[PDB]
Amino acid sequence: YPKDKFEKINGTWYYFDSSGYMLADRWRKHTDGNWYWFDNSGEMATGWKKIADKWYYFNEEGAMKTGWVKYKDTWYYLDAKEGAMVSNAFIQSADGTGWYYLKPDGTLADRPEFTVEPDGLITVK
Amino acid sequence: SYPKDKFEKINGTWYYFDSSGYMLADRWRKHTDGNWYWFDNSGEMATGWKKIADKWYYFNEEGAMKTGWVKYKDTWYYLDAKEGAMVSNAFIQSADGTGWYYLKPDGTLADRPEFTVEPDGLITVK
Ligand SMILES: C[C@@H]1COc2c(N3CCN(C)CC3)c(F)cc3c(=O)c(C(=O)O)cn1c23
Repeated sequence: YPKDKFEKINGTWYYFDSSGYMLADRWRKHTDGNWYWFDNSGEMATGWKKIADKWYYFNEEGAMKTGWVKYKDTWYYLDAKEGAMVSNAFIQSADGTGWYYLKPDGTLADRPEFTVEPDGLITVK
Repeated sequence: SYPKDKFEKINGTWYYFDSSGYMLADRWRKHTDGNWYWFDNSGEMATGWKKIADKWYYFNEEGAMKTGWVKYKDTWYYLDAKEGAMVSNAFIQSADGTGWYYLKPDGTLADRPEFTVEPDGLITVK
């Protein structure tokens, strides 16, 4: 029935490339510049979804988010470029004044603690 | 016979002429030795530290660009693993994932990096 467009079936959204085949386990750069993903059943991704070992975050419209994003009073940072969540890493502040540290589980360290070894190796908790 | 396919040492500095005899100038070159080289506007081969297109690089006495950690004048620096460009004002992971190393804006390693943490969690490194 559908073709080359988002299609809502039984309360769920799917996408049918310009040939009548619904995308399953497939990313797609929509005509709106946003990125969408469809799981094995063709369903449009919504919310935090893990795809190929990398975590992503889609809003309620199914559009992938990038950059800082708040999720239940806690921040995360999805690669401004690729969208994949960053973890155990330092992200430079917007005004290049400093850095924010993302714990190994994606969450922002509101209060990161450092300890410097004699050679300068920085360990964070 | 004009020079072709070789590094030519002309009274003083080093140069390189490709197979058609062109003198490489203001451009890189990946030699048959797996090394990258760079030449002046005058085609002189690069030695030591060179700033090329707003990025720093380090070549050995022989012109070969270096990558990774290099100690220069008793202080450590970190050249990109592939790119080779000198990293600065950034944190590099140690080879064993244990922690990190901070490279100052001037490229040098930080012995005693000083930390400051804002209320929201913003980190400042002196
Ligand atoms: C595709 C590549 C790879 O290598 C290059 C380089 N560099 C090669 C050396 N590395 C360390 C930095 C990139 C460059 F600076 C400019 C050009 C460049 O200008 C060019 C071109 O065709 O015009 C082609 N090449 C170029």
